[PDB]
Formats: sequence, C-alpha cells, structure tokens
Amino acid sequence: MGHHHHHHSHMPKATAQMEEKLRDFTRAYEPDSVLPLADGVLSFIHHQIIELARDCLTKSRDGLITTVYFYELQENLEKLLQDAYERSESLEVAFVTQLVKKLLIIISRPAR
Repeated sequence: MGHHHHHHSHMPKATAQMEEKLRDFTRAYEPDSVLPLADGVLSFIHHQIIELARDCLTKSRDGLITTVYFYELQENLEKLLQDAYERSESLEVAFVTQLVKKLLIIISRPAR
C-alpha cells in the first residue's frame, strides 16, 4: 500500500498482497446497497458477500483464520452460489457470482 518511505516488506508475502486485494475490493460498497438484488433473500446474500469479506479480512489481519475457516467459508460461498443460482430471476446474480468468485480468487485457490 506504500506510504512515503516504502521499502518495508521486501519479502513477497501473501498477507500483504491478498489483504490489500480484499480490503480494496470490499471498500468500494455497502452490505445493504449496490443493489439488495432481491429484497430479503439476495439482500441476505449481498450482506454475506460484504460481511464475509470484512470479517475474513479482519480475521486475516487478526490471524484467527485456521484451515477450518477456509473450508467452511468456501462451501458457504458455494452454498450462496447455488442459492443465487436458485434465484430464478437472474440479472442481479451476475454481480453476486462474479463477487464471491473474485473474492475466492483473492484468498488463493482461484474458482471457475
């Protein structure tokens, strides 16, 4: 992220790279806004995009992320992926899918 005198972490660390990708990703928007998509169900799933993003971000910085954390988080994103694919009216779903997918790519092991 730099600052004035940047020459600090001269170790290519996945902490720096990923946490920056993740924070800049999540920073741009709100849980309740940039479409509630479908009011109720996909409003919940939009909350899930932004709140799993913010929580996993702060838990990465905290170091709380275990190996278990990732398995639960991935299968929860893919749960909500199929919940968004169960959302019969798909226009809003392009955002949802590309967001949880891009997030899954940011935290390594890129999706499809």
